[PDB]
Amino acid sequence: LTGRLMLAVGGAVLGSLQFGYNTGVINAPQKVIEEFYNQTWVHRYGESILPTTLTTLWSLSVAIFSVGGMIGSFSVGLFVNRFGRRNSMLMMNLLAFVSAVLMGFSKLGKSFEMLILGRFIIGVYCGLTTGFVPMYVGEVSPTALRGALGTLHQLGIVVGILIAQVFGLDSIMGNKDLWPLLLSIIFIPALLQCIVLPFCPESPRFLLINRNEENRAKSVLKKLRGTADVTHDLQEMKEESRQMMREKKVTILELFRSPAYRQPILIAVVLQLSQQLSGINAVFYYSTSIFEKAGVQQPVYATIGSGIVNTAFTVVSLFVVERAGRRTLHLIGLAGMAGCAILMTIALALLEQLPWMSYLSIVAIFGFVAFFEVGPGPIPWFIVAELFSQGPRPAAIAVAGFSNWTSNFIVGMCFQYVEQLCGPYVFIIFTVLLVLFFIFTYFKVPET
Ligand SMILES: CCCCCCCCCO[C@@H]1O[C@H](CO)[C@@H](O)[C@H](O)[C@H]1O
Ligand SMILES: CCCCCCCCCO[C@@H]1O[C@H](CO)[C@@H](O)[C@H](O)[C@H]1O
Ligand SMILES: [Cl-]
Repeated sequence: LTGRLMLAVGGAVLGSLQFGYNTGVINAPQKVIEEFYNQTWVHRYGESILPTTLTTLWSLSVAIFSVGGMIGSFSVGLFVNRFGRRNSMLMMNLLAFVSAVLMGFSKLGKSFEMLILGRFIIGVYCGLTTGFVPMYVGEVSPTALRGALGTLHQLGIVVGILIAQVFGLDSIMGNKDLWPLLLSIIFIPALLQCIVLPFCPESPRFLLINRNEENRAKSVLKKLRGTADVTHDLQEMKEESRQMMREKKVTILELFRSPAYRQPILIAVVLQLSQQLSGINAVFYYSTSIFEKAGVQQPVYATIGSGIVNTAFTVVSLFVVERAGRRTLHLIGLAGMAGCAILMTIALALLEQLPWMSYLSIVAIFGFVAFFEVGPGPIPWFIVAELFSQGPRPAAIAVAGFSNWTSNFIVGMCFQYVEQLCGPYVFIIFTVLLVLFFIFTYFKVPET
């Protein structure tokens, strides 16, 4: 709208791009980084790395990111209310630069420890970012536009996944020599945000409420909203303030202890479990590895195809979530992912008998990814926001986010263990989970 509003949102969702890039960058170059792990292991000890050790060490490098994300999401409120939304985003680029350097120089340092540490730290940054950007974009934008502009967060997530995937081709940075730059290149969005943010406005909601500077809030609203009559924005921020002061902010402990909040927080947690325990990130962490075992032509291209499908259905989901009930779209998603995970299993199990089953795995994953963005992707966050009023809602989101990261960790840390143990029957484990989550949602989850 305004122009200065574009700059503020644009500089904010760079971190959304960061969130997606760091999510799906470790997929395509698994084999070349695993080779480095082995090359390091023989350099230190003289023997080749054990295959199960390489599985654990590489799983940890993928998963330690989620351990960091749980901590950062948990620390969002600490930073956002003390330093502001804009200054916290600026400040936290320190985390991105520290992580780019640890991962960028891990090969020079011959240290998978550095890489794992960098993965942990860039995790903390992303858990903080996925709290910062929605708040800032939501508080900086007009009321009529704050809904549409909010979608740029998840748009930047999926676009950044796609960029990391494309950058993972052997033809560019996804190879033996340039994979440290592939992990390290996040400093370019980071440096770019450090330059833009000092020119972005602080949140008017933050200046008016958290710091009690009405006149500075008014001045920022004047720049964000070109017209001089910003009293409607001021009154709404005051009207939202009075409504937010009507309820006492429930703590996490109170949420679990109160029989009035024990059931709604159950629906919210299980719905976050249903998003990650669907195995969505088996795809975005390991699709290149699983496509290779599926005999796919060129796995990295099939991976990129999933990220293209992921972006297309994220864009498609934005126009469908407000045209159907949360309950229906979540079950449709869980059901589609269940069938695609079945097709994935029959293709994996009939590959030795039929070579063209490699193409069926590409179709299974494309639809597995497609059904996710329409249901299990966004909907767990819709119900939790509509299950709770302003009083308990912050604590409920914090608990939801901790359930998300925790089950993300489980998949990314354990998928390869149950892969070398179940073979072509790994995705039935996801079908069994999806089906349980399906009957749970059919019985326990109300429609909002
Ligand atoms: C480079 C590391 C990250 C730096 C982030 C902290 C910036 C500290 C200064 O903040 C600014 O102080 C002014 C004077 O009090 C306020 O007018 C303004 O609202 C506030 O934004
Ligand atoms: C302020 C926005 C609130 C609604 C957000 C809706 C979009 C949620 C998308 O889910 C994300 O999908 C990625 C793959 O696409 C996964 O890798 C990631 O683990 C998962 O969390
Ligand atoms: Cl701010």
